[PDB]
Amino acid sequence: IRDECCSNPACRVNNPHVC
Repeated sequence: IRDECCSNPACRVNNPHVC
């Protein structure tokens, strides 16, 4: 299991400074 939600633009927009 692995996902670059950190670098992910959508993830970053949805979850800011979460990573």
